[PDB]
Amino acid sequence: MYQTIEGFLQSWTYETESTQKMLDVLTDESLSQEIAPGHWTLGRVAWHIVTAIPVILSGTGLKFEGETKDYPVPTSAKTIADGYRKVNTAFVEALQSEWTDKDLTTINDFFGRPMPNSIFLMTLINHQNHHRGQMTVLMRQAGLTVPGVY
Ligand code: NI
Repeated sequence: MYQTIEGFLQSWTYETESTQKMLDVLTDESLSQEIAPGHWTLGRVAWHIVTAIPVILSGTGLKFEGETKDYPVPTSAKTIADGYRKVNTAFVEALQSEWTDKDLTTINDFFGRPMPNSIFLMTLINHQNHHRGQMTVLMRQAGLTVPGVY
């Protein structure tokens, strides 16, 4: 759980700052970097993170602007990094406008299962962190300098 909105934003601020720093280092060339033959590229991993914000939060009913389709993938790393900045801002703006601490207990539907809003939010962070973990290997393999996390 998360008892409070500000408590979540202290966690969320570290996560977003860290993710944005990595996105900011990506080059257009690096986006083609692959996990393996026949597998996802770095560009797709990165756009999946961006699009995951509105997708994971959709069932909470908290409404804000943001692309939700992770295909096709942008070809410019500036679109991806800026996309993340944009949608994070719209998200955090909507949370601060519409929710107070009690809203974290409201039960909503997460793709079929009912869960409190706080679990949506826990899920957002965990998902993003898994995929950022992936990005770090691929960034290294693309010859980029990875800023640290944890
Ligand atoms: Ni995923």
